[PDB]
Amino acid sequence: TDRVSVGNLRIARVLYDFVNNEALPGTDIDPDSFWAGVDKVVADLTPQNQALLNARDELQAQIDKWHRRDMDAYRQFLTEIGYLLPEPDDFTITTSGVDAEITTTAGPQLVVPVLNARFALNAANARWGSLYDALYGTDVIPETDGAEKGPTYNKVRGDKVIAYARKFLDDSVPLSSGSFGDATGFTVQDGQLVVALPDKSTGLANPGQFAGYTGAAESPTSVLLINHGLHIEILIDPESQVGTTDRAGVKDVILESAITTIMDFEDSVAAVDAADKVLGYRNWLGLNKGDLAARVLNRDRNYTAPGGGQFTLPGRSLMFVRNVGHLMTNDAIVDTDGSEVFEGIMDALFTGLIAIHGLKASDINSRTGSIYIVKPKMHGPAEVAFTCELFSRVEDVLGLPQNTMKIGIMDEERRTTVNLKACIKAAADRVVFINTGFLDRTGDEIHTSMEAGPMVRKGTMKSQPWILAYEDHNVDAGLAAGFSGRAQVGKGMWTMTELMADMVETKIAQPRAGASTAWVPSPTAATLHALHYHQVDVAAVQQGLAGKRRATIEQLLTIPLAKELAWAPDEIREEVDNNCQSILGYVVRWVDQGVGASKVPDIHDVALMEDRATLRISSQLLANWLRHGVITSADVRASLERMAPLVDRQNAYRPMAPNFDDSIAFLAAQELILSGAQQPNGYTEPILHRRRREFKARAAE
Ligand SMILES: O=C(O)c1ccc2[nH]ccc2c1
Ligand SMILES: [Mg+2]
Repeated sequence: TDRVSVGNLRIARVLYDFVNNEALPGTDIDPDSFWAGVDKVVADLTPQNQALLNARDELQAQIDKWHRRDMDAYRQFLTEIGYLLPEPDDFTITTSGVDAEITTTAGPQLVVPVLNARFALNAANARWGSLYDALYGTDVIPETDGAEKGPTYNKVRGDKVIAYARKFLDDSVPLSSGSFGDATGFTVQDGQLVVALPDKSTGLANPGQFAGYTGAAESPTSVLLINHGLHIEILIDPESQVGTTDRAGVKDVILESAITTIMDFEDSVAAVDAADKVLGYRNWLGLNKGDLAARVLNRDRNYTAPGGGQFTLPGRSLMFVRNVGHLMTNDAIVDTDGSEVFEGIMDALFTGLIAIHGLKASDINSRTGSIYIVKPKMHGPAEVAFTCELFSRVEDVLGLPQNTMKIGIMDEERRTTVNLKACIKAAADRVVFINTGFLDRTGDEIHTSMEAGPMVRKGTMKSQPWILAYEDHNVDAGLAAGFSGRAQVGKGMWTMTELMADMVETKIAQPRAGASTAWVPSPTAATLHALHYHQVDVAAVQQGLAGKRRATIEQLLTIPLAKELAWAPDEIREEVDNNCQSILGYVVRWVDQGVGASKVPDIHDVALMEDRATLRISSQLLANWLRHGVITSADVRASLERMAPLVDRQNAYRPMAPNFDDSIAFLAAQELILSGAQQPNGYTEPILHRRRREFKARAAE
């Protein structure tokens, strides 16, 4: 083959070479030791990896049987089989060497496919983002009559943007008197910010919010403010398009936006072989070496402190990498038997290895010496413990100090949810966040209780008692584990990329709920979501939540079973079409173009940023409805066939219709549903991976 033999492993040459030529140089890690380490770690941890996965299946089968055959009983049952484990005594996480962006700063956290270097670079650079751009460019400023986005600058719209931002300034960094809306100028005197108004001048109600400035104190080019640990920069440039129209010559308001970014190897990317992984790893590498270029990485920002000294602010989002979970294998490395190696294990090794570059001078990431790995899709504390051991073992291979590799725990599986405290405990010295991956979580919810009855509709799930309890329980567990000031308590993604007005109105709920972070899909969204952290004092919210237990185990365990006869035929139809459309729209680009996250229009034409989890939900929901006779297989087929041409229309593209059964992507979509009930925990990867690989193969001959 085109493989490299290393002990029991046969490493894809492309990966082998990548690692030797790109990833290893500069790390002082002995290549042979590295590779011997790979082999050893893989041999050592693979069996437990498999055991854990088997354990998921065993638990699921027992739960399946339980339904096929009442809270106290169900709970008692979950406890007997070891699904529901004892909650450990209170503890405080001890995680150290974590950067301020994670321990302290509350703000947006951007998640981006690492395979898309353009996007990844944009994300890394999204630490700072133009508020005017975010406002003008999205519907946060309604495109009502006269204020629409035109081919060119609409002054009326620009004025609304300006006014929006002035109000934001007033609300975030209040003047002692008057409104920023009436500022005619900014100056710095005696290290104090002085805002010129028509009738007089004023300072900030809290001078401490004056963070700095650029240019001459007496006609600064910008003024830097801080509020809730987040920076705001008023750019002053009368001789600019927008500045010329502005009463104080203000060109823009720049917000510190994506404080952190998750470079995603998991649900937002399609990587099914060594070539894919290598592309991912190489972007991750370029990000860490600071030399990724599509466009380049921002340098730090220079400011003059209020007193006149000089200082610097991070110009880049602090990067996490999201590794894949324990489930999938990838033929990037196979053993002598030809068995694919566990991809999670590999990610730990390679992203960890690669991350070392981000810990050192770039011809840079964590100044405190941590590598931040988000671990998705874990089920329960043993799986968390396993990830920690994996990290521990990788750290050894990489010659890294123990606990350098921090873990961002996704709480997005039910068995993690109801054992969240134990999971956090398992990673007490590595955990830098917990996050409610509510989409996967819903997928898991459905699969876990697949046999219980028909589930409520997809759109209903977001408001179901289990998920609201899950959201609160997550925050409670983090806060009780001392996350406040130590680790992020994070919440899920806003997926409606075009519904920014909506995001600004509603996503504020997450910091209000004590989330020191939440996920946005884009730099723009990060900037807008930043607004929320100016309005909400997350530190205070968290302090106020301390000691609260706002969710009971019973609530967490409240299966979202649909009430008897819940839906009219048209509602069932729409739900089926809804799900088939999103499955097809997502899958076709996954399978055909190896794109793992896309703005897929939905049934109502709303642009959703679909990642794999949305696929997990839809396919599981459909599988669940099919399982319980809500819909028939013909209903599914009809909807797939009906929705397919639309998806074909909504799209370098291979149409699915009319010859559906020649379309691997169409077959994938179908398979995802018809086999949904049999996918472990409803995971879509096995099928997506197979189908994408199949497609790649046909794309060859
Ligand atoms: O992992 C997720 O929760 C998720 C969902 C949608 C997305 N769009 C871009 C990244 C991403 C991640
Ligand atoms: Mg997820």
